[PDB]
Amino acid sequence: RRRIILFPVPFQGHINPILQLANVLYSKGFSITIFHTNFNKPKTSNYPHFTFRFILDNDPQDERISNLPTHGPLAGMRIPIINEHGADELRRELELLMLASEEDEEVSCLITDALWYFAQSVADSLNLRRLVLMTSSLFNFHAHVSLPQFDELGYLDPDDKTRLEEQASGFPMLKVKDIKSAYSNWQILKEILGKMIKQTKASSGVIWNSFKELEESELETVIREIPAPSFLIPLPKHLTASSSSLLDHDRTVFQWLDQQPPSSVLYVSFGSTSEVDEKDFLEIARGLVDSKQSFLWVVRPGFVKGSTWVEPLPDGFLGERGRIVKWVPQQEVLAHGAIGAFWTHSGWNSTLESVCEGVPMIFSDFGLDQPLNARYMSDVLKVGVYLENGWERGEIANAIRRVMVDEEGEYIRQNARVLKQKADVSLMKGGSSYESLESLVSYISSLT
Ligand SMILES: O=c1ccn([C@@H]2O[C@H](COP(=O)(O)OP(=O)(O)O[C@H]3OC[C@@H](O)[C@H](O)[C@H]3O)[C@@H](O)[C@H]2O)c(=O)[nH]1
Repeated sequence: RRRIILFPVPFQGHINPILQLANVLYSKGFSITIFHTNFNKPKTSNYPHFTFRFILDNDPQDERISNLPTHGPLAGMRIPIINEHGADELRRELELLMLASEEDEEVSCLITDALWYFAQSVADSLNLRRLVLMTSSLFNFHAHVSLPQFDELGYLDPDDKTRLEEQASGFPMLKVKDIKSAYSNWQILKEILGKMIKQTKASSGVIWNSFKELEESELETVIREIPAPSFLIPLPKHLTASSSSLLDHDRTVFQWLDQQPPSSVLYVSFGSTSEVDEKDFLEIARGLVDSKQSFLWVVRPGFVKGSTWVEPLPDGFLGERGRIVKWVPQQEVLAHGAIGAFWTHSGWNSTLESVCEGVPMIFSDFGLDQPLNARYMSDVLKVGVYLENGWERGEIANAIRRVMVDEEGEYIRQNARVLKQKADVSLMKGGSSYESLESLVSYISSLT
């Protein structure tokens, strides 16, 4: 009997992939222990089959995180804080857990978010193998390792170098526009992106939340840059991240979706972290109204700057085919037959979820890996359209309509339907994802 310890980054788009992986691994016969901060903790009563151990965040709270808040662009400062100061606590806790293990039981390995690059020299010190879980796409990692050339071509200078915004250099997928968006706040990113890449290269294995036919162009880079084995597993095809939600689900939404004709409803959701200037939020609203299609729109409270949920929204300005909710079980909704399209912020989990449900997309982005996910899905796969010039109602309403109603967008809908079938075929015996999971499980069993 073998135990796996998993250590997520405590944000929605990080615990979701990592707890899906833990359920999958638990299905292959492993014991699961999850290490978590108290901050942003999942409902552990939804995981009766997991052991939960809360660390680094506890109750005589250290002063670097003691006053750090819980909302907005800022709570993420715990990732650098914990990377630079958490090693000794992580080592005691791993030592305690190994010491407390029954002897018919062995810790096969540690799996952490790639962002926890500090975990690598901790696991080494304990002669424990660490595997990395990547929460964004092989394609964006190819951009990360391409960064030395980007900076030297003048691409990440947002001020002094502008206005050469089309086809980019050793990377014809993207426009220069997309590289500047991706790395806008530059040297916060490069230290973590540096140390993260350096220590996943040093890990014992990298698990990618993806499937081979989704990013086949990018495989050779990952094989050539990372000596550690790589495994491509599409987690949304295995299970939803539903029970690792950190907000309560509406689920009244399903009685209303049951009243829509098939493929007639646009799902709108801009992630778990994004915020928008009220001026922008009412232009998004009017684009939905001008589109003339039914929409179900998740507006997470705080989304709007600065209001507490939608107080700028008028009469029911929306309504008679529009609905606003605070939070849904997103993938379950994408799977309901009423949903014909998904307007996303191009977060990698949402994007993969929609790909795995066969829903074409409209792409907006808020930076980081998002504009490259958006360009990749919209121009290489061509499973949606990309609104790359900001918020304008007209251009919003034509994007929605072209994906959902226009004959001209039928190839985009067909692409989405086919991409899904490729994800399901990869899961069957002899498929790319199936063989990765079989390799990963046998690999983890040999580390023991
Ligand atoms: O209403 C909702 C909206 C969203 N969600 C879930 O929230 C998760 C959001 O993850 P996303 O990747 O879409 O995006 P987030 O912006 O929230 O954060 C993510 O950004 C991109 C990923 O690369 C990063 O790893 C993560 O930061 C999805 O798994 C989605 O299913 C819901 O369950 N309900």
